[PDB]
Amino acid sequence: RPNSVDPALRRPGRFDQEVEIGIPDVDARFDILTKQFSRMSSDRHVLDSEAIKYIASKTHGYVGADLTALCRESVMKTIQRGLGTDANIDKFSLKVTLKDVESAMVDIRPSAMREIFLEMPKVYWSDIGGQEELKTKMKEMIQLPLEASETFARLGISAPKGVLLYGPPGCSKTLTAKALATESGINFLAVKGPEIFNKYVGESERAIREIFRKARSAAPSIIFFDEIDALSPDRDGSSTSAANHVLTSLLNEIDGVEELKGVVIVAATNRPDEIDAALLRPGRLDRHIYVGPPDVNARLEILKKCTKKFNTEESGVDLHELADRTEGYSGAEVVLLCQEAGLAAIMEDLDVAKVELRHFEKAFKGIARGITPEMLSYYEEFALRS
Amino acid sequence: FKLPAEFITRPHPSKDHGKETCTAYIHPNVLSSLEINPGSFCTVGKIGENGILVIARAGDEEVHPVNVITLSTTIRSVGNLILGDRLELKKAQVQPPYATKVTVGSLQGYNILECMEEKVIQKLLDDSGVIMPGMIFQNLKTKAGDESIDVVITDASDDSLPDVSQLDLNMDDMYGGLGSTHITFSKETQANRKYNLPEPLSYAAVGGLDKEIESLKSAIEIPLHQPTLFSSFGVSPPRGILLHGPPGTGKTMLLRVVANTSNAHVLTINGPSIVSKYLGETEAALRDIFNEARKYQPSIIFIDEIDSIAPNRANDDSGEVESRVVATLLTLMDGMGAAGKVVVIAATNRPNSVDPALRRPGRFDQEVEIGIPDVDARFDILTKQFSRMSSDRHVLDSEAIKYIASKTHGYVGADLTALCRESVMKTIQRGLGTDANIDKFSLKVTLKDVESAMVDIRPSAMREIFLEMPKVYWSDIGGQEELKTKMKEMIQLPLEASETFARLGISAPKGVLLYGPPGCSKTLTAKALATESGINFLAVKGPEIFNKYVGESERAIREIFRKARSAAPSIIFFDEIDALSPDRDGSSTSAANHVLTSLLNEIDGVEELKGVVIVAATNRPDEIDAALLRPGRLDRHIYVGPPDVNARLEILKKCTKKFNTEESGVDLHELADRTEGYSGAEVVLLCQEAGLAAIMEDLDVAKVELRHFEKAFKGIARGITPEMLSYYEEFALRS
Ligand SMILES: Nc1ncnc2c1ncn2[C@@H]1O[C@H](COP(=O)(O)OP(=O)(O)OP(=O)(O)O)[C@@H](O)[C@H]1O
Ligand SMILES: Nc1ncnc2c1ncn2[C@@H]1O[C@H](COP(=O)(O)OP(=O)(O)O)[C@@H](O)[C@H]1O
Repeated sequence: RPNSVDPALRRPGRFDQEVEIGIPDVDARFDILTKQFSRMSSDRHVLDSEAIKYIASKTHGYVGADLTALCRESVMKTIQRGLGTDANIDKFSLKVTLKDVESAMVDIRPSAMREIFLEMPKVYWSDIGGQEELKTKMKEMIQLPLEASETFARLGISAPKGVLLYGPPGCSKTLTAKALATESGINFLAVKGPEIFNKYVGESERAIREIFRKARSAAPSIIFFDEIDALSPDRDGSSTSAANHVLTSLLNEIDGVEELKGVVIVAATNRPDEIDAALLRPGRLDRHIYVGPPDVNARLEILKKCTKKFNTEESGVDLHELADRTEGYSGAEVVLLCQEAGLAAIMEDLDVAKVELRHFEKAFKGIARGITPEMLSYYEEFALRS
Repeated sequence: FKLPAEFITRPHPSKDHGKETCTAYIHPNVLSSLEINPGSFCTVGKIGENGILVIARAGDEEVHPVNVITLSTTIRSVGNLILGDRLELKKAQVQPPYATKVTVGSLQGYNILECMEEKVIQKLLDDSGVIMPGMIFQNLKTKAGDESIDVVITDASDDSLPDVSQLDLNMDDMYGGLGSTHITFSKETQANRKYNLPEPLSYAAVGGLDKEIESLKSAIEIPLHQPTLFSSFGVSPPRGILLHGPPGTGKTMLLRVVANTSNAHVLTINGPSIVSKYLGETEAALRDIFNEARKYQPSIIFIDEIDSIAPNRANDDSGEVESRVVATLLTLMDGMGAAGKVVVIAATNRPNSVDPALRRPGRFDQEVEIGIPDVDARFDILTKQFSRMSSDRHVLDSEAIKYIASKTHGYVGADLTALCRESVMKTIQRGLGTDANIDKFSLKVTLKDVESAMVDIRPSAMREIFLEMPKVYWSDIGGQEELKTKMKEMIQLPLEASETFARLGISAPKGVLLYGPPGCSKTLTAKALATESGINFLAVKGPEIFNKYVGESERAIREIFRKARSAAPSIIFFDEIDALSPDRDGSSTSAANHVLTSLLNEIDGVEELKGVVIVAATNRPDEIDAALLRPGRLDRHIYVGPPDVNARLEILKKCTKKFNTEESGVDLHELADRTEGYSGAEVVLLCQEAGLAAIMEDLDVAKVELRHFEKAFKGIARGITPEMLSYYEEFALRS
């Protein structure tokens, strides 16, 4: 670390030349992997160019030492699998394949020790149900920065890089971020809010600084937060100085004498009035999305998707009357209702190819929406006030 | 002027016959320095155990270095001389008079050999030396029938004037070609307990950890015994294996066993003894040790208590011996050998306190975790321990061993060995006190002394993350059949219909909530479910995880969740959830909020735990945080209210089993009808009070009568109120 170096050495009269070797990118990692494979030659392995490219793309934050460790652990896993299964077969017969490498990179844990910006899984569009306005704003806020940099430079619009996601819990608040991680293809990173708190004091600040530096050096990406409602409230409720330090560090990173045009920061919150006034200021987190409960069409799509495994035609349900009746619920509520209906169907005679209407009615009667109109009124008041 | 201070042991090369007992390849300048005739005996100080093994000395071919010497694998096995022990050179003692008996043992065999004996005596004492209490040699080749048979000479009865002589060598004078007194072959005796020579403990003694035994076995003969197989790939093998776990699990006995079972050279370090004021002395010593290890291809490095040697960066910058040693060790073990055959064994207590730089896949990609033994492992350990003393020294049925293993829930292998030690202590002291010095062999081991041993041991592992609770069957169940069927279906879903869930996409809610009276029907039901389902059970209490320190509860919860996930699909149950869920109402500290958020985002957040099942039982559900009571997780709700008539009848019959129902005159129905709704705990208390009243009259009683029941019913109140039942019903209907 150059910071720990004595500034007397760090002088233009002494050390005017500085050589910095940053973290390898996708191209450098691919080159290193190709060189390593050429080093051990094609006798001991069979790897294609697309396989190496896929491995390099998957290892977004790994380093050359990490790549060598991955290759070594894949070698041990292949050797032990061959010994266990093939009963001491020829070494060159099994050589190196891709499944052992995938298992090794899954089990090795990513390069960032105790990282908080995790790589959450992806899911395709037809598995996503929600309103079209949120999807339109989604396409808005992804299409503007990627292919409007020149327009912003010529027009002075720049990038606000601030979007606030407030809405009822459990209804597609993080679904938009998940679909964005799937569709965009850019390296996505997500933080669980309460995970930032640890027993040690000061570790959170340095972890945030190092992960922000990694995001800056890892090409323009998108940054998303799961539940900022655990760190934002410091004046409404009692909190330690660590939370205030985290809040002011985040404020300085977002708009404190620094600008991050490449990356876009989006924050998702459950309670709308627990965000601190300093954090909720013009210039940051400007965009606000209602992202309320799913409409009739989204609920119908979710019901059809859940009933897709079952036989909808001979079950007698039109997939629309049930959705109309189940109007006060949400996506998660509909999902759990379908799960309970399936459980009631399977508890009768084990495997079933359908779900009965009486079982669905019983499940609906048993379960409750769990959502109160006063919270919706509070959300509306917050929307009008902001 | 050579001044040899320490010596190193090394196997005799080329095998064959040669000397094979009196090789003694010591360089001639060392022979002249000690001023002792080469054609005489010699001793290898081996840092202690004075007397050693007086063995005739010889000379080398001037190629053997001074540091290493040859004492023959026979003497290595006899004295348990592990390759790597520090040695010293001392002059020979007085010659012994003669031999008296000498008798073979014929280890690991059924004896009665005759056919393949073929006059062993000629080959038995054709070699020089041949100490009569100890010898081990290869089977060689006797007639047909190949196979492997070893001969041991355990028992000894010769008399030596100096008691310093540990193994009392004797002269050899046999008659043969190509007899002592009264032959030599007699019986298949084990190692004699009169002298009690050290034994080469193997994997047979270690039990209950076989699953990791195979893992360590693979870790030890992938790089070492098969170097060409790994070198065929050319990616270099890891040079370090990390062993960690709670103290007392037996890492050192295990590393000792794996060192003894391997004939290759090993390196051991005292640890803090190396630490010294001089900055470069430690570096030079470690570099010399590493160079010596590299010079001979078969070498294994053992580094015990490495945590103190390698402290964490942020924990403390103490000074003196510090990160410079860590850096030089990294640069060394990552710098010399490309393929080689070298492994470093690191033993530590707390992996977190160890340097994270060491805990990297680049050098320490192999991690070994040795958890505390479970019921099966403890039972195996006890069975091995009693098999060590065999049936001659004690008699105990396997049922008693299983009962003791079930009773011992938090004990470790060291704890069990101790427990046996004070069991023997209690037996000895009781025999001395009562029998007045009779032959105590007949008394042997019983159950009363062992029970007193569990009573008086008071193990220090009471505060542990793994807990076990006594098991009950369906007979002890008092409840309604509706909830029984519900929980049976719930437990049968993930274990049986996993493929149905996968194909239909229904999956499992993995959340069960049990709200009921604080009396009973939760803990006992959980006990019986654990007993019958056969799935691993973890008992976690509410106030137990709460302590003065802030953040320790979160770390403990994360650790227990991780090891439960990695310890096969198991059910997780919390005894008290109301002690942590209310945070806004009770103005709880940040630790409780962090714990609640962590459990919320781990039960059904970012990751799905399909294998494990989460079940919760608590009281007063309305006081908990609304975040936990959210749709999608813990959706299942069971009334689990007061027991019905059948449940109370069964409980009363079970409590009255020790009594005579027909003699007491009670019909087992009117009492339950009267006390139909209070609780089950008060029923148990009433039964205990009635029994106390019955035994108050004339000590032991063969019956309980009805007056005692009436007095117990009148004296003991209910303590239950309709308003809590109304509140529970209101909560049930609102959900
Ligand atoms: N699985 C086991 N098999 C046999 N003996 C065992 C086993 N586990 C523990 N022991 C006994 O434990 C005793 C001491 O073990 P040892 O001192 O090596 O523990 P350790 O786990 O390395 O120590 P610590 O964890 O406290 O640092 C030995 O006498 C040994 O017989
Ligand atoms: N089509 C679907 N089928 C099944 N599960 C889904 C589907 N869409 C979203 N989910 C689940 O719903 C969750 C949505 O999270 P969300 O409720 O937005 O977070 P929050 O609780 O912070 O509002 C995701 O974790 C995802 O696993």
